[PDB]
Amino acid sequence: KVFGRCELAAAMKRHGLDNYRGYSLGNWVCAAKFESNFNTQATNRNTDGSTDYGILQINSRWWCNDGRTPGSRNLCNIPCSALLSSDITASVNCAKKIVSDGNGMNAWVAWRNRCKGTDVQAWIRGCRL
Ligand code: NA
Repeated sequence: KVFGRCELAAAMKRHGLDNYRGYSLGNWVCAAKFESNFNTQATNRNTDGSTDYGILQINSRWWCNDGRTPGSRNLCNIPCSALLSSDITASVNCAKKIVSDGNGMNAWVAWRNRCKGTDVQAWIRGCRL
């Protein structure tokens, strides 16, 4: 599913991301935009052989099981395919684990490079929430 901007903001707010670990909703919307272009079925193979999955491009090296990333962990205890659903529950619950891990949202390279330090509120402007 390809979410619209305000559609995803509202969904992310219902799933508990607004201000989660101090990150305002616009941070999460900005990250999703640049990770996946709001597409829950986005996948990207990394050169280390791991794969990123879903609207927040969560990586199989640490976070989910895909059966083809040797020596990896599955810290969110999910198949990676769960991160591709139209239902964002698995992606949100796993993102909550990631952002709690010590480096905050810096774990998302696209957030650090394209969202961090910007007026992320623009991402939720004009939305009903
Ligand atoms: Na894994």
